[PDB]
Amino acid sequence: MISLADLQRRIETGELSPNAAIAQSHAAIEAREKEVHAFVRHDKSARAQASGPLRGIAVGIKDIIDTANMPTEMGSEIYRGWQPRSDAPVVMMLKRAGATIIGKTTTTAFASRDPTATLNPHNTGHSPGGSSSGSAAAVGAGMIPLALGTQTGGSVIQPAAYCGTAAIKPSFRMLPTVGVKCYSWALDTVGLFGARAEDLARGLLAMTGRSEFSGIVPAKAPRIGVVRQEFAGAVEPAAEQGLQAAIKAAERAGASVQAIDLPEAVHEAWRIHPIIQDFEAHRALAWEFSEHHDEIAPMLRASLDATVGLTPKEYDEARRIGRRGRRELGEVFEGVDVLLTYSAPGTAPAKALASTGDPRYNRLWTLMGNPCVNVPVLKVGGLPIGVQVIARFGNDAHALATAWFLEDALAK
Amino acid sequence: MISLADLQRRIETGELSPNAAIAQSHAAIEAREKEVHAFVRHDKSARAQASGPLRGIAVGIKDIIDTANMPTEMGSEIYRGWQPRSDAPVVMMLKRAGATIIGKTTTTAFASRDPTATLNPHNTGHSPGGSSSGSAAAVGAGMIPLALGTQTGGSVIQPAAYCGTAAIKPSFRMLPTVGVKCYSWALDTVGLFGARAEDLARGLLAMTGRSEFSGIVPAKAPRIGVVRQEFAGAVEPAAEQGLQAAIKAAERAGASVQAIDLPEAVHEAWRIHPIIQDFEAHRALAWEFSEHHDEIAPMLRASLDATVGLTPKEYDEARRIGRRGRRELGEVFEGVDVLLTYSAPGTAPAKALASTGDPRYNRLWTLMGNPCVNVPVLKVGGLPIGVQVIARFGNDAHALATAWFLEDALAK
Repeated sequence: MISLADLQRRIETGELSPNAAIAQSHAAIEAREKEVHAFVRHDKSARAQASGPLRGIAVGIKDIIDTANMPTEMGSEIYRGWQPRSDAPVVMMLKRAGATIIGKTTTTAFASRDPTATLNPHNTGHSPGGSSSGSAAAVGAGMIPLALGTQTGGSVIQPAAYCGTAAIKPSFRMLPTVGVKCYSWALDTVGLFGARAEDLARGLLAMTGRSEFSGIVPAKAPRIGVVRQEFAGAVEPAAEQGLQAAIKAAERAGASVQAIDLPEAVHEAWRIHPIIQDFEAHRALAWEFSEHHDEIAPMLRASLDATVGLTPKEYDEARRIGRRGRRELGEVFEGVDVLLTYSAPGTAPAKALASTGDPRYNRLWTLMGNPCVNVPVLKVGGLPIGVQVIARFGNDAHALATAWFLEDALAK
Repeated sequence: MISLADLQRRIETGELSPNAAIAQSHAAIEAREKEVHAFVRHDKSARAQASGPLRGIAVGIKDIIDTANMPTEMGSEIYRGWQPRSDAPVVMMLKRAGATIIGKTTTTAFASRDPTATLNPHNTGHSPGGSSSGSAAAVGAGMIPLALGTQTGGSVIQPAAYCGTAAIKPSFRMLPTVGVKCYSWALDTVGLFGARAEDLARGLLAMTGRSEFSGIVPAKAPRIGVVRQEFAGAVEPAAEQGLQAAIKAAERAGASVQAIDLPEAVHEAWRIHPIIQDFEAHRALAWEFSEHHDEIAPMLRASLDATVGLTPKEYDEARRIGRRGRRELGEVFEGVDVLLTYSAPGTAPAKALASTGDPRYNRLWTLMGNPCVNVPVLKVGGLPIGVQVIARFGNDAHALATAWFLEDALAK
């Protein structure tokens, strides 16, 4: 994996040139695309920019995010050849900082469950996760130092964990979803994939200019609360293997680790996430569902079909529960600086299973809105396993800091 | 003006066929458009649907709202001939209910301050307000029974008042902003224009299927609190004349009216609205500002150029201020059912002034999120004057009921 912060430093000290950095990404892509299929399209003519903290940094954009110079096909035949007139605001944040939009990474149809052709970098016979399949896979394959994706269920954290890359889903609404194909406006949150927490941090700084992302250093003696999300069901062994490895490494590094059960109000929040997501999806994809029903990928078509009956009333009730959830979640953070849990059910599923993987350990947080970061921990049978670091809402900075700490802790 | 609730009833009993209803609108549009200039595009082939609560109901759509069968030019040369791929979700809500999208109404450039060529229905020498110029002018001229617009500052209520039509800016985020050109994602709220409060209710019921909009009837002896928003300065004579006429009609109708002072936190929220709005404006229009700066309409270009320096810091500070204002604003609604204030600074400005009007008496409420309803009161020199009925967040039904009440009261 290529490190964004690394490139920045080397480029900044004239040790490395922006054109060399971009040339390298093009090289890496060509080196593995016929193997990973992480790009819907690759702009080979992309060149480094002359100025900005991200000059010489190649970035892949999930194909549900608008680009003015490249098609944005939403991973659906319905939008084959579709060309947005403008770049999405998040894309402009990158371009303005000097970044190079090297290509559009694969996305499942409308960011749902229908698998793409992308394969896991660590094992061509396994899925790279979803829906940000291409972004995670591309970063995990060492093709690019940065990639943008989105999360509604767990499409940022989960795929990153499956591909063994660092990733973050900032606090809800921090990054605008303007020009980002909507699934659920109550949940949709843009995310970033990188090699390490530090890369994520620098990436966010360049995009937002928010001082909180400036000069972030590994956290010291973090106060951690471990939650195994019992309400989410039975976790796979490999996943628990990573969480224990992470807890152990953090304890050696000075972290205080105490297990804690999440309030009932939160369990309920996790339960009603589907209701909120699916009710809004029918509104958000009304044009597609009504005019191009049969053209909607199988899995997505099936879940929408199964939920055409959700009512505004039970939807309103779900949102009430959701709010109860946030209110009582904040209290849990009075005694701990962050929470540590699974980033996925286990190792990435074989491709033959025809599944991107169950986001049950990710969805609650997307609804609560807190910033989440995936920290690669270990590998089982060659497939990566990570843990998810979660901080108080609006505290992305500290989430990246502790994630960093965890990375260093794991490195012994 | 054309009443949606009336057509709906006559079509229901069979007295009027959907086809004849749409023929009515085409004719009404045909008879006044050449002088009002309210439509960017009039689809003369638009026909009625055979079913749905809105069958035979023609609706005008502000041109920053995506439509699949008609261009969406954002009131800007930059988007000349721009054709969205899909109908925006709010449009689909109308279509699915049986309504007919008869055309795209004029919108100022990217819904900002640069005037459109539309003229006030009551006096062609005056502005119809903005930025939803076309929707207001069209309904006010009796061309169509319903129209959609948007409000970031006061773009729904103010132009509604200027053109003497009923209108409602629903609770923030009730109606999705997907497919709606964004200005400020923390403010943008879709709104409706109609003959009376009741026509708004029927439209919302049909669009959302929410029970709170079903069976709405005029409120009885409503508890009203009058707020003159002193923080925004004194209003023009005509505006105060209408408010005084509304209070008297209300009292004489059985309502308890009391002058209320707004919590200081609220005054502050009004003060920082421009910071949240203008800061996000820069992220939401980044592509336009960077790639087509000179093509941006004069006024918008100047306001953008003047706010380039706004920082994430003062931005977050403004957001916090807005949240505290919302809290205390809710407190106010513990003794009163609705607030009664001004809809605009006075009568519509002369076109010669090249201004759509100052939204200072509207912006606060858009930031607070409360549902507001304009109620035409009287005219001065032939120019309409209205008042604004505001209920608590989530009490759209009550806002319409009280507005309906106030309408009867004014009709004595």
